[PDB]
Formats: sequence, structure tokens, C-alpha cells
Amino acid sequence: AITGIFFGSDTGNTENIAKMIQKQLGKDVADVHDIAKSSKEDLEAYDILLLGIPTWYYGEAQCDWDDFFPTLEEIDFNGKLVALFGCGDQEDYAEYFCDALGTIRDIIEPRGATIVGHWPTAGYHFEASKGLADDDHFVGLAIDEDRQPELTAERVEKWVKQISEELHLDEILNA
Amino acid sequence: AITGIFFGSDTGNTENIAKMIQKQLGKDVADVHDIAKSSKEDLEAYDILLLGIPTWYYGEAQCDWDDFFPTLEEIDFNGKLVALFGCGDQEDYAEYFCDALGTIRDIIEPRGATIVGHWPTAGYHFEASKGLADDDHFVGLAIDEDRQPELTAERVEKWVKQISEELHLDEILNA
Ligand SMILES: Cc1cc2nc3c(=O)[nH]c(=O)nc-3n(C[C@H](O)[C@H](O)[C@H](O)COP(=O)(O)O)c2cc1C
Ligand SMILES: Cc1cc2nc3c(=O)[nH]c(=O)nc-3n(C[C@H](O)[C@H](O)[C@H](O)COP(=O)(O)O)c2cc1C
Ligand SMILES: [Ca+2]
Ligand SMILES: [Ca+2]
Ligand SMILES: [Ca+2]
Ligand SMILES: [Ca+2]
Ligand SMILES: [Cl-]
Ligand SMILES: [Cl-]
Ligand code: NA
Ligand code: NA
Ligand code: NA
Ligand code: NA
Repeated sequence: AITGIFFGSDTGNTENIAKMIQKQLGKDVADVHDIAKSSKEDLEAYDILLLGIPTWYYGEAQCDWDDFFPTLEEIDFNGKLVALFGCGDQEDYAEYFCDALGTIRDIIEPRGATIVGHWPTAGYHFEASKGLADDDHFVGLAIDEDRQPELTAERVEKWVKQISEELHLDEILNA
Repeated sequence: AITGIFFGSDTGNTENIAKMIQKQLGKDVADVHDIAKSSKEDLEAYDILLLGIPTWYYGEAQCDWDDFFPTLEEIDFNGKLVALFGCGDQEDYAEYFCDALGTIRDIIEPRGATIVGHWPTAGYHFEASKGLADDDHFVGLAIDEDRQPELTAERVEKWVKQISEELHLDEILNA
């Protein structure tokens, strides 16, 4: 498949988003992988990567992703298209809201990743986040199953539609 | 007092150890501070520091210490003597046992700290630790209240006695 979805998850929320995204892109278009069982080679096997990472323990990367970080740093993302997604709690962790999105961005961006999927901070109620691209945009899709679960369906659909356009899955696959 | 004990604690175990140490050394020899309520100056004020830090979320520094790290990195430890102590769970986190001891050591040692208080790994059963000083010594006192609470009383007493000798408290005060 042209797209490789790699995720990390402790309670299943980001695991579910990864599967919602694949279901929307079609399993023929996207492969789903748990970073916990993944290799450096798995990521290098795709030129379009969708990385899902929730934030835990006050601004930390999900443990499995944290374990993989030294390996991710060895990869060259120059020539690769990457979109980011992850979950967080904007009420209990208002000052660490989806920080991991910025942490992983800090790894793949300097290494060449062409990132697509920036998402507006509008509609969210948080105080601080390391996962911002600019003043009013997260660097990727921020999902909150604890405080705004009612908005997940709508959020995933538009973001997937959005990144398909930015990735041009229309042309790459058939045009 | 000449000795400043700075601890960070989530469930109070490291706080407990900090108080045992102060009590054994005597309040007139050591002060106790919670890192979450301390400033850069609070630490700089001492030439003998005992830093207590438990390891959480798979090898991560206790959240308050983690928040303080940037500040800790801008402290000159040249001329200061330091001892490290902390808690961990060697069974549920055998691959990350007391990793935070190594993490804080990695910050202070390059910044000139003279570390005392290395502790033998004998009697502990874990798979990996970033808190090692060498093959068979942790860089500081490792306490396990979850799996080896029956060893805590003696471990602390012996370690306090050890660093007292290493620090030369018998002389430093009036000899
Ligand atoms: C102990 C704990 C700490 C958390 N820390 C953070 C945090 O620092 N920042 C954040 O945005 N959300 C935080 N969260 C919320 C989680 O990221 C959220 O529940 C998410 O949906 C988990 O995704 P997962 O199932 O993929 O692991 C934390 C959750 C718990 C229970
Ligand atoms: C969810 C969780 C994660 C933990 N992660 C680690 C770890 O990575 N390494 C370790 O040695 N101990 C780990 N522990 C054990 C704690 O460090 C230990 O219980 C310690 O006594 C807590 O000290 P505190 O009370 O000062 O915060 C963890 C405990 C829990 C509940
Ligand atoms: Ca943190
Ligand atoms: Ca609501
Ligand atoms: Ca970790
Ligand atoms: Ca006890
Ligand atoms: Cl992190
Ligand atoms: Cl850390
Ligand atoms: Na694999
Ligand atoms: Na491929
Ligand atoms: Na951190
Ligand atoms: Na880490």
C-alpha cells in the first residue's frame, strides 16, 4: 500500500483513530501498524506515513513511540509525505495538550518530512500545547476522546479528506 | 543547613525517603525541599545536594523534576558535591528500573558535579537500568517500596552512613 499508518496507544483511543483513518482511505491504500511491533525498515517501506501518537504523563510521548524514538531519528524523511495525529485530554492536561504531536514533529521535520495535515486549534479549549504549527494550528490532527468525543467522527473525516487532497491520493492512485 | 535535599514525588515514596535521610543526618545538617516548589536559586544555595527522583511512565523522570530540568541544566555544579536517590518498581518496570537516576546524572555530571553515593546492584533483580554507574553499581540509592519494602530501612541507613563518609561530614563541620 502507498500509505503506512504507524501508531502508539496505551488505552486504545489512538489505535481506534488509526483504524478509522485506514477505513476511510481503504485498506488497499493504507496499512495499519502498531509502532510497538515495528522496525526501522517498516517505516522506510512507505513514502507516505501517517503517525499517530497520544500524549501521556504530562507532555510525554506514548511509551512505545518513546522507545522507538532513537530509531526514528536514524531515518531520512526527505522525499516522504507525513501527516500526524494523536489523542489528548484538554481539560486534565490543558497545558500539555497533545504535546507529543510537536515532539514527533521535532524529529521528522528537521529530517526532511514534508508535513501535511495541519489542523486548526479552533473548537478546542486548552492553555498550552507543544504540538502547534503556528499561532492557531496544531501540527496535526488533535483528537480528544475524554472531553470532546462527540467531535471525533466529524474531525477524522474532514482531516482525512483534507490530507487526501494535500497528498493527492486522487492523482497518485488514478490520474 | 549545609545539605539541601531536593525531592520530587508522585505517590510520596521518594518524599518518605527524603525525610528518612534528613532525620538520620539531623535537621541541623540537612534541609528538605520539594522540587515542585523550588527555584534555581534554592539549589544554587547549597554546595552539598541530595537529589531524589522516582522513575515513572516507562523510564521517565518524575513529572516535577522533568518540568525543572531546563532550569537544572543552567546550574553550574562545579564545586558542588551531589548524591542521588530514588524509587522504582523492579518487577513491573524491569527494563526501566530507576532510569531517572541516570537521566539526572547525565545533566549534572557534565555540568561539573562530583557524585558520591554509588550503590551496588546486588540484591536487585531487574533487566535494565539507565541509572548505572558501572556494571554492578547504580549511580545513586535505588529504593523499591513495591517489591522490596522490607529492605528500605536498612538500605537507607547504610547509604546515609556511606555518603556521610564519602562527603566527610565528620570533618567538613568541625575537624
Ligand atoms: C495519567 C494520564 C496522563 C495523561 N497526560 C496527558 C498529557 O500530558 N497531555 C494530554 O494531552 N493528554 C494526556 N492524557 C490523556 C490521554 O492522551 C488520552 O486519554 C488519550 O485519548 C489516550 O490515547 P491512547 O488510548 O491512544 O493511549 C493523559 C491521560 C492519563 C490517564
Ligand atoms: C504507571 C507507573 C509507571 C511506573 N514506571 C516506572 C519505571 O519506568 N521505572 C521504575 O523503576 N519504576 C516505575 N514505576 C514505579 C514507581 O517509580 C514507584 O512506585 C515509586 O515508588 C514512586 O515514587 P513516588 O512515590 O515518589 O512517586 C511506575 C509506577 C507506575 C504506577
Ligand atoms: Ca513532562
Ligand atoms: Ca461536552
Ligand atoms: Ca520511556
Ligand atoms: Ca517502610
Ligand atoms: Cl517525549
Ligand atoms: Cl526523562
Ligand atoms: Na515489521
Ligand atoms: Na512500499
Ligand atoms: Na520529558
Ligand atoms: Na523519554
